[PDB]
Amino acid sequence: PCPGACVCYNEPKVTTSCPQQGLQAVPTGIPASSQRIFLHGNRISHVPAASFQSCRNLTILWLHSNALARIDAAAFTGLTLLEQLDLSDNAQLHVVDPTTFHGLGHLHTLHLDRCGLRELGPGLFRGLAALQYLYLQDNNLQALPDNTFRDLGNLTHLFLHGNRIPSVPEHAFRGLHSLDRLLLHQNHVARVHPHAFRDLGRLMTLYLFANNLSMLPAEVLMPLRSLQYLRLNDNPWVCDCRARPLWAWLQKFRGSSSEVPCNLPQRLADRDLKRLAASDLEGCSLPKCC
Amino acid sequence: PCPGACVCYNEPKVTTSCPQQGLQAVPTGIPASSQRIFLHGNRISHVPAASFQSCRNLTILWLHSNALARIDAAAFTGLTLLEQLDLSDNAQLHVVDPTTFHGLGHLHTLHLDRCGLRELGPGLFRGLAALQYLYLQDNNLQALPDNTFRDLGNLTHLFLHGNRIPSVPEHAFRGLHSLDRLLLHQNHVARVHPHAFRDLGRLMTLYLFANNLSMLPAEVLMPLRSLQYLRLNDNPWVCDCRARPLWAWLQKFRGSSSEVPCNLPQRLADRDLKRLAASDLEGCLPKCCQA
Ligand SMILES: *[C@@H]1O[C@H](CO)[C@@H](O)[C@H](O)[C@H]1NC(C)=O
Ligand SMILES: *[C@@H]1O[C@H](CO)[C@@H](O)[C@H](O)[C@H]1NC(C)=O
Ligand SMILES: *[C@@H]1O[C@H](CO)[C@@H](O)[C@H](O)[C@H]1NC(C)=O
Ligand SMILES: *[C@@H]1O[C@H](CO)[C@@H](O)[C@H](O)[C@H]1NC(C)=O
Ligand SMILES: *[C@@H]1O[C@H](CO)[C@@H](O)[C@H](O)[C@H]1NC(C)=O
Ligand SMILES: *[C@@H]1O[C@H](CO)[C@@H](O)[C@H](O)[C@H]1NC(C)=O
Ligand SMILES: [Cl-]
Ligand SMILES: [Cl-]
Ligand SMILES: [Cl-]
Repeated sequence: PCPGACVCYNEPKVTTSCPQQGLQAVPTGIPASSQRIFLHGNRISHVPAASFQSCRNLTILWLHSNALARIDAAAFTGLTLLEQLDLSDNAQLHVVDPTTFHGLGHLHTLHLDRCGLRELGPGLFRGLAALQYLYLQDNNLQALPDNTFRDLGNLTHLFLHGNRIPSVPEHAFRGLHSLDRLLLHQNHVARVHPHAFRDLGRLMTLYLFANNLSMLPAEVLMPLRSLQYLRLNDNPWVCDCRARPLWAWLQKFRGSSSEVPCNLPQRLADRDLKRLAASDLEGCSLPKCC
Repeated sequence: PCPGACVCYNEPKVTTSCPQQGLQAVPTGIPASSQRIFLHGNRISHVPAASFQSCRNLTILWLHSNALARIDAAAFTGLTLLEQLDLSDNAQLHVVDPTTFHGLGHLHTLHLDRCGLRELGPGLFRGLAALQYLYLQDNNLQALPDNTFRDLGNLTHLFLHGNRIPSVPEHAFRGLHSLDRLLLHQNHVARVHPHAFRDLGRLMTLYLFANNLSMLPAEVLMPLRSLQYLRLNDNPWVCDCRARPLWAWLQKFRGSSSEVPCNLPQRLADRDLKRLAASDLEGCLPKCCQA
């Protein structure tokens, strides 16, 4: 029995589709044989505990563009075969309990973008060993703690752009051995730890533009063996003696890199660091070469 | 009498080499029998017209990494057997007279990268039908005029990355029948004419990443029958109905391509267009948006 005004059909998968119905809550009586559930475009404000626990064969769950303000920690109990979870475009969600995604060992894609998330609680992504795509962009994250993605050994795409991340700690990207694309642009990153990119040996794309980086440590880009593309524009780069290690790296980098506009001193304003000669990077708590 | 700043010999070819000498100008008294001249790594600012005109057997001329601000239109007058000319790493050059490379029917490689070239004069690459490599990357090219490489029938490599080229006209690449690699990445390319790749049948590599391409007609990739490597990433792709032709092309293309990440709409942001479904490419000036 199909609930409400939803559409229930069997091919290509058993699907319960209830998009854009003004639903205030998850409808009861969803067929337990459902493999895909589409609840996007509604006004659902909360997801109570075990809202879909009868749908053991559920692989796809869409809840984006709702009015989510609270997701119960046990909301996804019994969904061991879930592969896709779309919770995006829920600007009033703000916080997800760190135990919410536990047990989702088959989860391959997780959409948490534009949800107003303020923090990433410890253990939020624990045990998601099959995760490949993590969308965290356009939130309100003001920190990127260590070991946040420790168990995500299969993650290939991580999107953190459009947040308020102030810095990149040493073990923020630990365990991300399969990461291919890391987009951190449009944040507030004022500093990166010297060994923060240790496990990113397979990273091909790294976006760091539109941040607040004045300098980059020495050999911080050394582990990036597979790096093909690098974006460092729109940053207050200080082009004095401290910029010599980055300048020498950009001359040897056989991949593609963007412009590195200098912000200080006044005479070198809007000058690409890659074009400059080594003689221009002379002079100056302060860096060691000062 | 070899110049004191230079080292002259003739074991492979007659060579007059004076690199990294701080020379203010071209040294006088260069042996006329020279087949290779290396003036790279100095502070030469001007290349007069009477220079090198005696070296009728000159094949290699190294002038990269200098302070070149002006090169006379007849600087390479009697250099008919000149095969390689390296003028790169001269940011203060800016302009090159369109008659500079006339008569160099034996020139195989031409380095003009990192010269601050703001434009490409008409007939600049005229007659250079022996040219195979053309280095124009990392300059300030604000346009790509029609028939710019019309006579470059033997050109295999064309490097045009790091400029500010806003678009690709219909006949910007006419005559490049032998073109093998075409690097147009890191520019301001916003639109490509539907027949811009007409004569690029033997093209294998095409880089268009880091540009301003919101859409790209699938008809422009039809002539590229030899295409093996395509990079379209880092573009403001709009993945709606207008991207359906480009999408169907990526499904049939069995060569290695980069990701085509969607910039708009927001729900498809950072999603690879190749991995999307045709149902995702619906809705919305493009002709499919209005109906
Ligand atoms: C789920 O799939 C299994 C195997 O196909 C089937 O036996 C079961 O009835 C389905 N529905 C459930 C567990 O609700
Ligand atoms: C991670 O990817 C590898 C490579 O395909 C695969 O063998 C493995 O099963 C994946 N891990 C999980 C938990 O799915
Ligand atoms: C970061 O840089 C932006 C410009 O890209 C600037 O508006 C902003 O004030 C900077 N913030 C800090 C903390 O430096
Ligand atoms: C160039 O070479 C030819 C034959 O090797 C020789 O006859 C001629 O004099 C040379 N040109 C000079 C030395 O200017
Ligand atoms: C173009 O190259 C071919 C061989 O690659 C050669 O036979 C031909 O003479 C060249 N054309 C010119 C004008 O030098
Ligand atoms: C990029 O291309 C768009 C056209 O879609 C244009 O509006 C914009 O000004 C361009 N920006 C730059 C920096 O060239
Ligand atoms: Cl708020
Ligand atoms: Cl560049
Ligand atoms: Cl470059």
